[PDB]
This record gives sequence, C-alpha cells and structure tokens, in this order.
Amino acid sequence: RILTKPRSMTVYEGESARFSCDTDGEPVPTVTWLRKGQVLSTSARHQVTTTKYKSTFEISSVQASDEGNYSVVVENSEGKQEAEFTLTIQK
Repeated sequence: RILTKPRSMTVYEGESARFSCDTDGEPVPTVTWLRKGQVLSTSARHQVTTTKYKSTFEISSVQASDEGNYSVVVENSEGKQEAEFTLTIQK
C-alpha cells in the first residue's frame, strides 16, 4: 500500500537521479513505473529495478527523451495504488 514514495529533483544528464520506494502486498506487491517515459522499467535509457518489498528507479545515460515527472503505479494480489515525482535532465 505504498509504504513510502520516492523523492524528486532535476539532474543534468546521466549525473545521478536515484529513486527507491516501498510497498506491501499479499504476498509481494507489484510496481509499474510510468510517466510518458515508456513505463520506465528499464525501457531504454532508464535503469529501474524492483525488489522483494521495495522497488527502485535509477536514471543513467538519460538522453533528451525521458524528462522527469515520473510516477509509480503499484498494485497487489488485492490492492492498487500509485505515486508520482519528477526527475528532469538538462541535456
């Protein structure tokens, strides 16, 4: 149920940008990073990565086609939620 949401910021390009949230489930919930960025989930220049009870979205080598405003829709065997933030990049 969204134990904790990630933060936000504005990086330059492949500088840092690190995100990490937490979510309960039954058992183990599911996450869906997405924000006009191809559901993030490591789809090109991103570096997402979920874990047992906590996920993490990392942005590296981000070109001029990722922008920040990134959210995370996390569901569960019998639940549904989401979060949102924004990690831009001054290419």
